Parts: sequence; structure tokens; C-alpha cells
Amino acid sequence: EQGKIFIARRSLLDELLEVDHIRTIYHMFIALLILFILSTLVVDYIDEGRLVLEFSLLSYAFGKFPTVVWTWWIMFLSTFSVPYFLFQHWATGYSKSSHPLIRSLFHGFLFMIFQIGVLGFGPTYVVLAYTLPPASRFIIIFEQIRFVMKAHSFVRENVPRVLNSSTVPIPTVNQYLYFLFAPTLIYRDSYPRNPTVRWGYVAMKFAQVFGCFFYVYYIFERLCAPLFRNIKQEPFSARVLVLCVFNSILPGVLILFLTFFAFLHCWLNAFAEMLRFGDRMFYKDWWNSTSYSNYYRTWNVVVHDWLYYYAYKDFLWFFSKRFKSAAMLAVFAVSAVVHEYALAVCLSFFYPVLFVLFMFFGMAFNFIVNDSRKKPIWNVLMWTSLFLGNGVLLCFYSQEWYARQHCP
Amino acid sequence: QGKIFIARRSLLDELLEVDHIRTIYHMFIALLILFILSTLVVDYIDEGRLVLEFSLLSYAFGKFPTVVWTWWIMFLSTFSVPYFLFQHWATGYSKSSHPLIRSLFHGFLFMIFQIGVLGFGPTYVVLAYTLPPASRFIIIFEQIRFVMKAHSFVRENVPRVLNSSSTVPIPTVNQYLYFLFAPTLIYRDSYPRNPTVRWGYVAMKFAQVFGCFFYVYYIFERLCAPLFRNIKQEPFSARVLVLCVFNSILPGVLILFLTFFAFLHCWLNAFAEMLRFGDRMFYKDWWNSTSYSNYYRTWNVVVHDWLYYYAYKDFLWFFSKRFKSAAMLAVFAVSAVVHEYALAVCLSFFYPVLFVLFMFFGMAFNFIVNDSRKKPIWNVLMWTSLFLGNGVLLCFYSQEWYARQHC
Amino acid sequence: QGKIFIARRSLLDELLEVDHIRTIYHMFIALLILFILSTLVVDYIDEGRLVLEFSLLSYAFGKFPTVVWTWWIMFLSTFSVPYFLFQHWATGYSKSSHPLIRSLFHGFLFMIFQIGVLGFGPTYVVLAYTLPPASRFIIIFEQIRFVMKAHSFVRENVPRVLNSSSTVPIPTVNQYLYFLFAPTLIYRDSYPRNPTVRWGYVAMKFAQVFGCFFYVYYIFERLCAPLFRNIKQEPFSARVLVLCVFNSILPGVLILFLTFFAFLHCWLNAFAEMLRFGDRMFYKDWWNSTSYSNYYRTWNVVVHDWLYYYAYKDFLWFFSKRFKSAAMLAVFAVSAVVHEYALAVCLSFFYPVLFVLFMFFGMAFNFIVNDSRKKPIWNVLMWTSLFLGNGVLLCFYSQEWYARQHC
Amino acid sequence: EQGKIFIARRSLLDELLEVDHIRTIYHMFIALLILFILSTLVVDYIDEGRLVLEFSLLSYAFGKFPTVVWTWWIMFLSTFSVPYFLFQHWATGYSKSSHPLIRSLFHGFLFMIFQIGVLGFGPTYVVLAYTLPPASRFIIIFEQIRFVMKAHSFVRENVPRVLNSSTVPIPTVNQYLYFLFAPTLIYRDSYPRNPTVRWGYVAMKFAQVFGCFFYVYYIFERLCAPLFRNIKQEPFSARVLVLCVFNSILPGVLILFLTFFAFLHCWLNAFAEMLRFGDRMFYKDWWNSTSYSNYYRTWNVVVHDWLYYYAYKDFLWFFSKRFKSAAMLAVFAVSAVVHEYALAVCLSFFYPVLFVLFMFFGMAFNFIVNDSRKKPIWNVLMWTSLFLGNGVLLCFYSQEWYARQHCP
Ligand SMILES: CCCCCCCC/C=C/CCCCCCCC(=O)SCCNC(=O)CCNC(=O)[C@H](O)C(C)(C)COP(=O)(O)OP(=O)(O)OC[C@H]1O[C@@H](n2cnc3c(N)ncnc32)[C@H](O)[C@@H]1OP(=O)(O)O
Ligand SMILES: CCCCCCCC/C=C/CCCCCCCC(=O)SCCNC(=O)CCNC(=O)[C@H](O)C(C)(C)COP(=O)(O)OP(=O)(O)OC[C@H]1O[C@@H](n2cnc3c(N)ncnc32)[C@H](O)[C@@H]1OP(=O)(O)O
Ligand SMILES: CCCCCCCC/C=C\CCCCCCCC(=O)SCCNC(=O)CCNC(=O)[C@H](O)C(C)(C)COP(=O)(O)OP(=O)(O)OC[C@H]1O[C@@H](n2cnc3c(N)ncnc32)[C@H](O)[C@@H]1OP(=O)(O)O
Ligand SMILES: CCCCCCCC/C=C\CCCCCCCC(=O)SCCNC(=O)CCNC(=O)[C@H](O)C(C)(C)COP(=O)(O)OP(=O)(O)OC[C@H]1O[C@@H](n2cnc3c(N)ncnc32)[C@H](O)[C@@H]1OP(=O)(O)O
Repeated sequence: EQGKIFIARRSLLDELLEVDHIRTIYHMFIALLILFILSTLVVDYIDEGRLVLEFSLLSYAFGKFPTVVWTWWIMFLSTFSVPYFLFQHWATGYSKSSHPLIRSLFHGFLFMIFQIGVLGFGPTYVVLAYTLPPASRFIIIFEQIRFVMKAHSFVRENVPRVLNSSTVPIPTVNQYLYFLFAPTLIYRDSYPRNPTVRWGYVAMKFAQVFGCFFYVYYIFERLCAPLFRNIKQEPFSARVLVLCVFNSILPGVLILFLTFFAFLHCWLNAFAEMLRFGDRMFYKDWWNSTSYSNYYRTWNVVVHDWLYYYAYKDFLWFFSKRFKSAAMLAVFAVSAVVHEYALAVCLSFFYPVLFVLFMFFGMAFNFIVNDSRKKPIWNVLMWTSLFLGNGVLLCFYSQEWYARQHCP
Repeated sequence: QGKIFIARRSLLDELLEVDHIRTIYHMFIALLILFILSTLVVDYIDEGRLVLEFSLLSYAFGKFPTVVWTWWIMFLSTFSVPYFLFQHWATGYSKSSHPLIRSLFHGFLFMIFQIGVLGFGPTYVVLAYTLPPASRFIIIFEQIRFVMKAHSFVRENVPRVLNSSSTVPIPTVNQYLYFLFAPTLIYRDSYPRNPTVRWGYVAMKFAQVFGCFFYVYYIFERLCAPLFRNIKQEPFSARVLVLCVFNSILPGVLILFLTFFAFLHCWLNAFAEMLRFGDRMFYKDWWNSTSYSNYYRTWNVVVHDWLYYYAYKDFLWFFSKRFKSAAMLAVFAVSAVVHEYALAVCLSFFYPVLFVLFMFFGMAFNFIVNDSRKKPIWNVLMWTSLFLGNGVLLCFYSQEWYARQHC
Repeated sequence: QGKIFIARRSLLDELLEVDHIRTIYHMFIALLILFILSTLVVDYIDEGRLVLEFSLLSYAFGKFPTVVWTWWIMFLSTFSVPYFLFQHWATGYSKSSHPLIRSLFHGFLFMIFQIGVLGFGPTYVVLAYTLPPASRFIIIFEQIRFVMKAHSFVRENVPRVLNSSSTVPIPTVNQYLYFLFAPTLIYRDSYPRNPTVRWGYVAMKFAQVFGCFFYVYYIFERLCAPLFRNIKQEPFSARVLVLCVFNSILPGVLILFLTFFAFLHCWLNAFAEMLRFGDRMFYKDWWNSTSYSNYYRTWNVVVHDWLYYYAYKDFLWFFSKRFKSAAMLAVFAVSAVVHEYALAVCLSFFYPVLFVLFMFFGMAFNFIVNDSRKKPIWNVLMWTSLFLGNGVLLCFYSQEWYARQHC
Repeated sequence: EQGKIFIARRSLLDELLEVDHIRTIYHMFIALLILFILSTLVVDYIDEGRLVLEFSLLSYAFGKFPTVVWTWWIMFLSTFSVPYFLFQHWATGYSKSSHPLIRSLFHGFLFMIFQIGVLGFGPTYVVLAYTLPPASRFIIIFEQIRFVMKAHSFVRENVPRVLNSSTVPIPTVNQYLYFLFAPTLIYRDSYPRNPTVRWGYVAMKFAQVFGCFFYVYYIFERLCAPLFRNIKQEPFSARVLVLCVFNSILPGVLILFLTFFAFLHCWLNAFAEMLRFGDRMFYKDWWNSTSYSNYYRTWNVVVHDWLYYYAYKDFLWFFSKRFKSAAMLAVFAVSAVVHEYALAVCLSFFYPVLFVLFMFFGMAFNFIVNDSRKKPIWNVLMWTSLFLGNGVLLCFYSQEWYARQHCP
């Protein structure tokens, strides 16, 4: 059935991390992390005297922070106010008059131009006018996509209701405000209250997300930054970009793992705890996934859920009756266009082949493990090829952005 | 009393096919192969040719034909003379003039065998040619194995015939040969028979032992041979010893895990598969262990079996069980002396305190994690202390070897 | 058609316990031990210390670790790839697109194995290091053994599956391993099982092989090494070659008898005893043989088995049986080529006429004693001609080697 | 029962030498003999040019041959005539008168003094007066012992007959003459005639005995003679007599084997064939023997038969009833005294410990193989000790004769 429920709970990691053997693997992992930190520290201190811990990169990336604070505030207030009261005025007087669609088309057009202009351009304008640095630029683009999807959902959950006729009204501002912070992207008025906020627990999760971000940042500064200088100096057509596409694979793996952990688990669980959300199914065991059709285990449930429900459904609805292939290619096209837009405006670089090559590689992997081929040789090969290929194309992307799209 | 076989599949096979752990495992193998491939193609581009040439291996293995002929001697000697002596002791018991003179003389002859043929033969042939400390390890390994199997083949049958009618059973040699190759150190005839030997399976396990030995070799050389030479040359001032302890951690734990795997799981399973042994209880889940007194979980059970059953029980029988703590101290002492002998003879260096400090460290760790603290903070601290302690103590050991004995 | 096992106890054991022959045997052993003791105590008094120091042995054995690793390679390779290839050929027969393309490709792969891995691998590894002509002998021995066992393991099963329902039987490998160690060269599963292995008996047989090898060594060195050096130095003029042929007779026949014993009786029985093989038909009574055409009595049957059953039968199948003589000539040719290859490669000398002249000599001897002459005069003349002929031809061979190739 | 019969036939070697495997061993043995001869010949000819074949030793040993011819002729005629006609006159008039033993004692004393003087001294006198060389001296002593035993047998076979009373007379001279050449030492008048004399067969046997004697002689000259020179020069107390007591063992074995073969087989079988004797059991398979008591397999049947029947029987008769040990020691003493006499008069040397030490060694061997010890280790040890010990004591005998009983 179509909808959203609250069965799964906690997460998908807190379920395991108290299974004895997995728990001890987890603790060994933490121990190796902390000993790697202490090793780098007290092996580049006694040898260079400085104990560097360079805080250069983020001090430039975060860039103009008060501007993103101010624009995020006005954007939150816009998304919190204008769609709410707009729909409020909308539904209350739906079929008192205007037996044709005139009222509908007109006000829906007002809403559409609101979204596209104010919520599409306003952020894009304030991010391309001041030539924002990517990190803060990424914050703005990210929150703008978030608010676009949340507004589309708040108006997708309630317009088929009022029209089927009593006439369901808009909900309380005291619940809309909450939905604007809920760890989800499907509007519901029904959210289960966990018993109590555990202030110690949310403090621990905030500590974990901040420590995870700082460890990500430190590993970056120490291992991915010097690579970036040495692809900074001579980037055009050296055959020694190979030297580092064979030298950032492992910290690329580490960054992937820790950014997933931090953002998809600690951040979301801490906000859930401060709000007592209840579901906490923010990710699936993506590593076990095998194929796209009917069996995909997304690594991000919120985005996959919104995507499926609000694009694929209505696309099979409108397009045709048996052209599933058309509708699936359509949801691929939607995801591709929005991802390319995000990454392009975020990295001042129009290079649209990244996502589509990602999907070709996903076809490759899924195929080489979806011929009923459980044989571990093929799983190991899939994993090596995943790591290697994502590193390869990451560095080719960084190269093309840095050399051929920098120099004439 | 008595050890009797039940279980199977070690722990790793059963544990792995749990899907999450199986994918963790495949990720680990992918990271290993990518690590070695990347390391290779990074130093083919920054140095020239391949930087792995198998240098230290040939110096380690050394006098191999010596070890093959001494292994045939030791094996043949263990196969015949403890067995022949025992079969001679066997038939004529309880017909003597004096009840025990036959025993005194006969057990004297057997002790002579132990201390001379297996106690001196191998150690003499290893200290004559001053063998390279790897093949020297092979020989001392085999020597303690054969000494323990002989002590077991006698302790498993002598008390049988002695108590009394046809009370004197003595087992066929055709079983003794099998036990000389069994994956255990308690003599038995009670070994079951998996339906077959799976040649594809032993092919895989032997390929796997070969690959893991090769890989530990690669890692060890490239990642701590330079550190070894540095701790050799200038070993006195604290700077380089700190620099070494704080860089001998990650490949340290890596080679530890890989050698534990390749030897306690893969090698033993290849052989037990070839001999259809059944009880593949070769290691308990070391990583979850708690403390010493009760419910200890050893990381290899065969030596733990022998130690418990053939030292603790018997020092109980020697001292009334009110001074059990005293009896317990001696098994500590036996384990200490045997390990100190092994390590010294294999490393031409008499440094006693290694094992006793390792035991004090294990005691401190058990104090950290036990008492049902179970707090992840204490467990993480225990793991960091284990890794770092193994590092620092290996390095202080290799220092006292490189410095204050070469100097 | 088909060889099937019946008999036992070679010939020597049964023949010996006839009392007269048993006492002849004990007299022989007494003369051997008295000969070596006397020889020793005569040259301890006329020279000083013991004159036996094992000089030429170490030069003969030479590159042993090379031969152990190439033996493991050859053994493993023979164990797996003929077997694996065959099991692959097995399951899918009679499902092909073209009836025989699968065969053409598959048999090509197997021929590739034979000629390259077993036809070149061992010969390449023997001619690379220019191995000493004793270990080189070990390797060529093992190589021809494994080639013949592979040809047999294929000729014993391919014609089975081919003729046609479940007509395709393919035997377990756990049997293939046993046949790779059996004392024969016709693959079978039909091997019986004497009740047990008799460890005292194999102890005796291995002590006996060791002693007989030692003794052939002693005799060979002391009695024809000086003659070897003399035929080396001045080999051209007839004087020393006459002097050598007329002194290479008695230790010649002695080492011949002793090596025949130690290898065809003792070694094979030790192994067949270890593997409980049963049919100990390892040699027919060579000394009573009569002629070639019919009722020939070979001195080792295993090679004779292979030769007859896998060359003569098949050249019958190639040429209609009216030119059987022509078919018979080819098995002569196959035996000649294989022996010439063995001897040349093992002795770095291409002298073809050795085997064909030995065959002409055997023909002349059979003409001497056969035709039911049976007169003791002709039999004695045959034996003198055999002993003397073996002597003279060995010496002309060693001359053409020492002289016209070193010169 | 006591007596002599004609069951066994041929010999004990002709029985085997047509068993296939033993036959081929025999032919290999002959081949090794002839090839050893050709080797010595054409390896000391091309190397020394002489092809020596020294005929020195026998030309001195045989010595005064016409004297032994003449004395053997007169001795044969004596043994052929005087005991015959003496007993003839004896028995014919036994109990016609002389009811007491006077006739008996008197004529028996005449016979006894005949034997001791004429047949004991006459040969001993003609061999010690001309100081005969051992070889011919050996012929004379040998034939004298032979004739003594034959006369004692001819008078032992017929005196208990005439006295038990008709009165059995002496036999025909035409049969006595035959008995004086029969290959035996127990007088019988009953000898089976084989069908025919095989002149080719007796020619072959004479060829075999002459070739055997010449091969014995050649091996002696070549291998035992140089040893004899090197114990000739410095014989007193060297410790290098050991060098050759460890260097004549094998040709001592060969001489033993070939002298046994030749004399006990070819000589006796050829004379049997020229006389068609019938028994031809001239030796037992002595190598298998194990002990003296009840189980001895003598290597010489004629002498063992005479010894037993004509010494042991009458010694148990006269001595006592249950003192078998006494009677056995008595036959040992008789054999010892006669053997020591023979060897002493033959080698101009009184050294009586040889035979008794032989018998102690025989005790040793028989004991170490008569404890039900079939184990081949003990049989091999017995054979090695037999060869070694007989060589040892042979050379100690030759030493003592040559050095301490030559020099003052
Ligand atoms: C740690 C990750 C490392 C990754 C490394 C690279 C690996 C390769 C992959 C790389 C991905 C890109 C990564 C970029 C990251 C950027 C950064 C961000 O944070 S952006 C977020 C990015 N995440 C996406 O964009 C999701 C990617 N995938 C998708 O967009 C969709 O999930 C997609 C297109 C794969 C979904 O496909 P469906 O909806 O189109 O198609 P259907 O399953 O195949 O077909 C319809 C059938 O499925 C049934 N179905 C679907 N869901 C069902 C359900 N829940 N229950 C029952 N039936 C269901 C339907 O009922 C129908 O079957 P009936 O006809 O009914 O039999
Ligand atoms: C190739 C040879 C190499 C030899 C190398 C050295 C080896 C060691 C030996 C070296 C010997 C010496 C060599 C010298 C050579 C010189 C040169 C020459 O040509 S000279 C001739 C020399 N040959 C002798 O002189 C014979 C040596 N032996 C003897 O003289 C006797 O044969 C002797 C003393 C051993 C015979 O002993 P019994 O007659 O004394 O004694 P009994 O068997 O032991 O006891 C009586 C019991 O045996 C029964 N008995 C005897 N014969 C029997 C039979 N045929 N059938 C049934 N019962 C029989 C009797 O009935 C009685 O037993 P109831 O009381 O009846 O139960
Ligand atoms: C990958 C490895 C990681 C390395 C990192 C090192 C960190 C430090 C840790 C360690 C590494 C050491 C490195 C050395 C290398 C060696 C190489 C080898 O292959 S050797 C293997 C182990 N090495 C030993 O040295 C043996 C272990 N040493 C021990 O301490 C013994 O195992 C010991 C002393 C603990 C044996 O046990 P107890 O002496 O503590 O026993 P009681 O105190 O008598 O307690 C027994 C009680 O338990 C009951 N019990 C019943 N069933 C039991 C059972 N199955 N096991 C134990 N107890 C049982 C009995 O009924 C009894 O109770 P009631 O008090 O008498 O009433
Ligand atoms: C200690 C040794 C002494 C050395 C001294 C040397 C002196 C000289 C003598 C030789 C030493 C050589 C030194 C070389 C070293 C080699 C090393 C080894 O390990 S190899 C071993 C032998 N060495 C060979 O070279 C193989 C023997 N060589 C041969 O000649 C073959 O054995 C050969 C050719 C004789 C095979 O037999 P066919 O070819 O003569 O057979 P057909 O003429 O076809 O007669 C077969 C007839 O017999 C019937 N038959 C029935 N059952 C039979 C059976 N069991 N055996 C044989 N024939 C049988 C059949 O039905 C057929 O009759 P139907 O004419 O077709 O009607």
C-alpha cells in the first residue's frame, strides 16, 4: 500500500552494534581510528615540532557565513509562512463558486511562480551574486532543495484531499513548524511521541557528529589536501594523476563511511531525539543491495521515498499504461537533472556526465551480482571495482574542473 | 575431567555467513587487494621496478635441507621409540620380581628419550649451525609439538594399565601415526570421520595459506623493515623508540590478524580436512574474553588444553586442594618457562620478563573491562591499550635485542 | 586383453624359504659382510684411517632442494590437471554441437599438458641448472613415471565413456591419489587390501634398501672409480680399455644383482606393503628366460606391461594384423626412442646405438640357449657372454663419453 | 637298525643341480669362476708380459713320487693278501680243537702286530725316513689310514659271524679286490650293479676332478702363496698377520668348497661309475646341520659311518650301561687322537689343540643355532663366525708352525 508508517525504530546501526561480534568489531574500529590520530599527531610533532593541525581549509570553505545565516533565516520564514497561509486561503473557499478550474489554475500558478522564483531563484541568486564559496554554497543549495521538496510535499499531501468532494482544512501552525524540522520529507500530521527526550543521549549524539565532522576534516586536510596541491600545480595531462587515483582510494573509502555515519545516523538520530520522531529508519543496509528493479536498498531512505512517491507514481500515472520503462527512465532523468544542477551550481562547473556514468557503473555492478552469482569472487570483485571506479571518476571530475575548465 | 570432541567449523566459517559480517569480510578483502595493488602501482611510478624482491625471506629460511632431514629424524624417532618403549612396557606388566623396578628402569629410559633425543637432539642441531631464526623456529615448533604428543601418548595409557583381568589396553600404531598428524595435543583414538575429504576445499585453504603468508611477508617487510633498521642503528636515545612505537601499530595489528587467521583457521582446517578430524574447535572467540579466574577464553585451545589438563590437574594431585592458588602459580611458571625457552632459543637472547609482563598486562586489561563494567568507553580503552601495549613491548624487546646485546 | 592382479610375494621371498636356497642366501650375506669388514680392516692397516668418505655421492645428488620443489610441482601438476581436465571432459560428453569438436579441443589441451608441463617442465628444469647426473636421473625417472600414469589414466577411461544411458563412469580422485603412489603403471580401482601394514616389515625393508644402497655405493666407488679415472685420462689406445673390460666384471655383476634386489624387490615391496597392494608380481624369473617371439620373461614387468598393452595392441589396431611384424618393429622403436632419450638426457651424450646393440646381443644369446639346446655348455657360454658383454659395452660407452666428447 | 643299505642314489648334488633356479645359480657360479680365471690371466699378462702360471709349488710338494708309488703298491698288496689269507686260515679251523681261547688270542695277536707294525709303522717309517714332502707324505698317511680302516672292517664284519656257532667262510678274492676299491669303508659282499659303465660320463667326471684340482691349485698359487711368502719373511710376532687373516678368508672359502666338491663328489662318483657301486650318498647337506646329538649331518658320510659303527657302538658296549657321556667323549678322543696324529706326522708338527678347538667352536655354533633360533640374524652370524674362526685358527696354526716352531 501507498503511504508511510512507524514500524522500524532506532536506526539500522544501533540494532547491530550490540551484537557481540559486530560490537567488538565496532570497538576495534574506533580504537584504530583513535590510534591512527595519535600516530599521525605524535609522529609529525616529534619530527617537525609544529603539531600542525592546519585550520586553513574550512576557514576558506565556510566563507561568508553571516550571509548564509541571514538567507537561511528568510528562506525558513518564507517556507514556513507563505505556502501555509496561501493554501489556507486556497482550500477554505474552494467550491463556494468558480465551477470551472479558473480559481484553481490562477492560484496554483501563483504558488508555482512563488516556488520557482522565490524558492528557486532567490537562493540561486544570493549564491551566484556573492560568488559564494562551495561549502556555504552547498549549505544553501542543500537547504533550498530541502525546502522545495518539503513545500511540494505539504501541497501534495492536501490538494487531492480537498478536491475529492467535508473539505479537510490546513493543519495547525504548531504542527507545520514541527514538520519543517522532522527528519523526513513526506508530510504527515501523525508522528509518534517517544516517551522522553534523553538530554544525555542527544548530548552524546551531538558530540559524535561534531567529532565525526572534525575527524573527516582532519583526515581530509592531512591526506586529501596534499594530493590537491599536487594536482593543483601540474594538472593538465600528466600521467601521474594515476599515482594518486591509486593513493586516495582508502581515505575516499573512509570519508564515504564517516560522512554516511555522521550525517545519516548521528545528526538525524539526535534531531529525532530532540523531537521524539519515532521511525528512525534513516537508511537501509545498502551494502547488501543487488539490483534496482524491485530490490533496491537505498542508502538514503528519505530522498528515495520522496523520489518514488512523488515522481514515479505520478509519472506512470500521466505518461502511459504499460510503458514502465518510459516512467523509470523518467525518474532517472529527474534525479539526474536535479543532481547535475545541484553539483554544477555548487562547484561552478557544468559537467553533466557524472550521475549518468554513476548509473552505468551501478548497472555494471548490479548485473555482475544479479545473475544468481553469490560466489564470493564476484562480490569481492564488485567491491574492488566500486571503490576503484568511484575514486577514478572522482579524480577525473576534479581534474577536468581544475585544469581543462580552468585554463583556456 | 577428560576432553571430548563435539563442535565443528572453528568459528569463522559459521560467523561469516551472517550477512552483515560476510559483507564486512568481503569489504576487508577488497581493501586488502586494493591496498596491495595501489601500493604496487604507486612505487612502480615513484621508484621504477617492483620494490618487492623477497630479500629477508631467504635469510630467514636458511638451512632448509638441514631442517628436512632433522624433521625426518625427529618424526621417525617420535614415531618409533616412545611407541616401541611403550609396547615393551605394556605386555609384561604385573609379572615383575619387585612391583616397580620394571617401572623405574623403563620410565628412566623414556625420560632419557625425552631429555636427550627430543630435548637435546633438536636443540643441539639448532645451536650447532646457529640456524636462521625462522627455520630455527620451525625446529623448536616441531620439537615442542613432539615432546607434548609423547607426554600425552604416555599419560593417556600408563594410568590405564596401572590400575587393577585384561586391564592393559595398548593401541595400534596405525593410530599413533594418525595422531602424530592430528590437529590436537591430547592423544585419542576417538576421532570421527566427516564423509569425505574435499579436494576443492583443501585446494582453497592451501591457496589461502600461501596467499596469506605471502601477504604478511609483503606487509611486514615494506612497513616495518625500515623501522627495524632504524631501531637497529641508533637505538639508545628516546626519539627513535617513540617514533617506532608510534608507527608499529597498524601493520602490527594487521599482521597479527592475518597470521592468526592463516595459522589457527586455515592451516589447521586444511589438515583436519585432509584427516577428516571433525572437532574444529581450534580457537575460542578471543576478542570477547573477560578475565582469568573463571570463564577464560583462550585464543588457541590446543595449547590451553594441554596446559590445563597436564599441569593444573597434576599439581592439584601433588598439593592438597587448600593451596590451590599455589598450584595455579606453578602452571603459570610452567607456561612461563616453556615460553621463555622457546623465545630465547629462537631469538638468541635471554630476556625473561617478556611473558610475565604480558601476563600482568592481560591482568590489568581484564581489570579494565571485567567487573561487568561493559561501558563502551572502557572497552575501547582496553582495545587501544592492547594494540599500543603489544606495539610498545615488541619495540622495547627488539631494542634490548638490537642495542644492549649487539653493542 | 586386460591385466588383472592375482599373484603375490614377488619371487624372492617364496623362492628363498626353500632350505637349500635359504642357506645359499645366508652364505651370500655372510660373504658380503665379511668382505666389507675385511676390506675395511685391511685398508685401515695399510693406509691409515677409513678409506670410505662419501666423496662422489655429494657431487651426484647435487641440487636437491631443486628436485624436491620440482617433484612437488610435477606431482601436484599430474595430480590436478590431467584429472581436472578429464572430469571436465566427462560430464558434458554427447551434448555437443559437432560430435567431436569438444574432443578435438579437449584432447589438444591434454596433449599440450603432456608435451609442455610434463614433457618440457621437467626437462627444462633439468637442463637449466645442468643438474648432476644422479638427481637429473631422479627427475627424468619421475617425469616418465608421471607421463605414463597420465597416459594410462586417460586410456583407461576415455574408451569407456566413448562407446554407446549412464555409460560414462569417472572415478573419484581419492583413488587417483592412491594410484599415483601404487606400484604399477596401469590405472585401476581394483586393488585388494592385505589385512594390515606391517611396520616391522617396512622397517626391515627400508633398513634393507638403505643398507643395499650404501653397499652398492661402497662397492662401486672402491672397485671401479679408479678404473673410471683411468679410462678418463688415457682413453685412446687399446691397452687400458682391455685392462678395464677385463676388470669391470665381478663388481659389475655384484652391483647389478644388488641394485636389482634393492629396487625391484625391496623398494617396491616397502611401498606396496605401505599401500597394501597385494599383487607383488614385480619381476619374472629373468635368469631362466628363453627367447623373444613368445614366452619372453621380462626382468621388470611394470614397464613391460605398459609397453605391451599400450603400444603393441594399438599398433595392431593401426595396421591390419597381416603386417604384425611391422607393428612389432614399432614397439621396438618406441622402447628404443624412450630409452635413448632417458639415457642421453641423463648422460649429456647422444649415443644412439646402445639399446639396439643390447637388443642384438639379447637376440644372439637367445639363439645360443634357445632351440631347446639346454646343454649346460651352451648355458654357461651364454652366462659368460652376458656378463662379459655387459662389461665391454658399458666400457665402450663410458669411453666414447670420456674421450671423444671431452676431447 | 644297524647296517648299510642302498636307498639314496646319485649323490646329493646331482639331485639339486637340475632344479631350475639352483641350476642357474650353479651355471652363474661356473661362469664367475671361468671369468675370474680369464680376468686374472689377461690382466696380469698384458700388464707383466709373462703369463706366469707358476708351476713351482706342486713340483716341490709332490716331491719323491716314485717312492710313494712303490710303497703304495706294496701296501695295497699287503692289505690285499695277508689279512685275506690270514683270516682264511683262521676261520676254517676254528672249533675243530682248542676249546679255550688260546688259538684265538694267539692268531688275533699275530693279526694285531701285523696291523700295528706293517701297516702302522711301515708307512710311518718310509715317510719319516726319507723326510717326505707333505703332499706325497699326505698321500701315504691318507692311504695308510684308509687301509687300516678297511682291514679292521674286513675283520670286524666276519669274526662275530664264525663264532656264534654253520661257520661262514671268507669271501672270494674276486670280491675282496673289489671292496678294496669301493667308495666305502664298511665291508659288504652285497653291492648293487648299476646297468652300465658310461665311459663318456666317467671321462667327464675325471675331467671335472682334474680341472677342479688345477683351479684349486691356481687359486692357491695366486692368492694363498704370496700371503705365505709374507708370513715367511717376518712371522714371529707381527700384528700384521691380522692383515691377511682378513685377506685369505674368501679364497679359504673357495678352497673349502672346491676341495669338497672335487674329492667328495667327482672323484667318488667317477669311481662308483667305473665300479657301478649304487649308493652314491657320499655326503649329506651339511650346511643345514644344527647339532651333534641325534641330528648331526656329517659332511663326510664314509668316515662318519665307520666311526660311529666301529667305535661308538663297541665303546658303549664295553664301557658301561648308562654313561653315554663317557662313550661320546671316548669317540671324540679317538677322532681327536687319530686326526692329531695324521696332521702332525703330515706337517712335521706336534700341536694337538687344533681338533679340540674345532670342536669347541662347533659347540659354539651348534648352540647359537640350537635354541630353536631360526631367526636369520643368528644363521648369518653363525656363518660369518664359521668362516672367520676357521681362517683365524688356520693362520694361527700356520704361524706357530712357521715361526715359533721353526726358530729356537
Ligand atoms: C554510500 C553510497 C555510495 C555510492 C557509491 C556509488 C554507487 C553507485 C550509485 C550511486 C548513486 C548516486 C549517488 C549520488 C549521491 C549524491 C549525494 C546525495 O545525497 S543525492 C542522493 C543520491 N541518491 C539517489 O539519487 C538515489 C539513486 N536512485 C534513485 O534515484 C532511485 O532510487 C531509483 C531511480 C533507482 C528508483 O527506481 P524505481 O522507483 O524507479 O524503479 P522500480 O523498483 O525499479 O520499478 C517499479 C517496480 O518496483 C516496485 N516497487 C518499488 N518500490 C517498492 C516498494 N517499496 N515496495 C514494493 N514494490 C516496490 C513497483 O511497485 C514496481 O513493481 P510492480 O509493477 O508493482 O510489480
Ligand atoms: C666342509 C667342512 C668344513 C668344516 C669347518 C669346521 C666346522 C666345525 C667342525 C669341524 C670338524 C672337524 C673337521 C676336520 C677335517 C679333517 C679332514 C678329514 O677329512 S678328517 C674327517 C673329519 N670329520 C670328522 O672327524 C667328523 C667329526 N665328527 C665326528 O667325529 C662324529 O661324527 C661325532 C663324534 C660328532 C659323532 O657323535 P655321535 O656318534 O658320537 O653321538 P650321538 O648322536 O651324539 O649320540 C648317540 C645317540 O645318537 C643316536 N644316533 C646316532 N646316529 C644315528 C642314526 N644314524 N640314526 C639314528 N640314531 C642315531 C644313537 O642311537 C643315540 O641316541 P639314542 O640313545 O638311540 O636315542
Ligand atoms: C592473538 C593473541 C593475542 C595476544 C595478546 C596478548 C595479551 C595478553 C593475553 C594473552 C596472550 C599471551 C601471549 C603468549 C603466546 C602463547 C602462544 C600459545 O599458543 S599459548 C596460548 C595461551 N597462552 C597461555 O599462556 C595459556 C593461558 N594462560 C593461563 O593463564 C591459563 O590458561 C590458566 C592459568 C588461566 C588456566 O586456568 P586457571 O589456572 O586460571 O584455572 P583455575 O584458577 O584453576 O580455575 C579452574 C576452575 O574452573 C572450573 N572449570 C570447569 N570447566 C572449565 C573449563 N572448561 N575451563 C576453565 N575452567 C573450568 C574448574 O572446575 C575450576 O573450579 P574450582 O575452583 O576448582 O572449583
Ligand atoms: C637385470 C637386467 C639384465 C640386463 C641385461 C641385458 C641383456 C639384454 C636383455 C634385456 C635388457 C635390456 C636393458 C634395457 C633397460 C630397460 C629398463 C626397463 O625397465 S625396460 C624392461 C625391459 N626392456 C625392454 O626393452 C622391454 C622388452 N622389449 C621387448 O622386446 C618387448 O617386451 C617385446 C617386443 C618382446 C614385447 O613382445 P613382442 O613384441 O615380442 O610380442 P609379439 O611378437 O607380438 O608376441 C605376442 C604373442 O604372444 C601372445 N601372448 C599371450 N599372452 C602373452 C603374454 N602374457 N606375454 C606375451 N605374449 C603373450 C599374444 O597373443 C601374441 O600371439 P599372436 O602371434 O598375436 O597370436
